[PDB]
Amino acid sequence: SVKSEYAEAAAVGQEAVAVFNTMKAAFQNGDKEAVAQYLARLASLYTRHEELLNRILEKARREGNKEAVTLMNEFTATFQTGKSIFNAMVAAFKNGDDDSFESYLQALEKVTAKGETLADQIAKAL
Ligand SMILES: Cc1cc(CO)c2ccccc2n1
Repeated sequence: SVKSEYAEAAAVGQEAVAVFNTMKAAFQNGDKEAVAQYLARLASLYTRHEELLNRILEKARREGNKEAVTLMNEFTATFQTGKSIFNAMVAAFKNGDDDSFESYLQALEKVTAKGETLADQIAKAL
């Protein structure tokens, strides 16, 4: 169902969460070789999450589930904020700009934490 597909999507989100927090530790430790690898891993995860989310939204639309569509339209808009900040973080790492990397990192955390109440509301709406 769309609901199982959302639980599948949620798990990918939590995996990216887990990797993100291991990457932060590595960055703080200066282990750039680890950071580079975790940034690759997070890119692949977010790319997969984004695609699963699109499929869920399209299915909610085909189902006529107006409330779930409203919530998913907002949730995906927030996701794209995250993706933009993530991409800026990756560029800061490429550039050696640790000040920008720290900034982007904390912003990506706050953006993600905010969007959590909506993430749970979608689960209940589908
Ligand atoms: C993989 C992933 C998961 C979540 C939520 O857990 C996100 C939230 C905002 C932006 C990007 C995100 N990327």
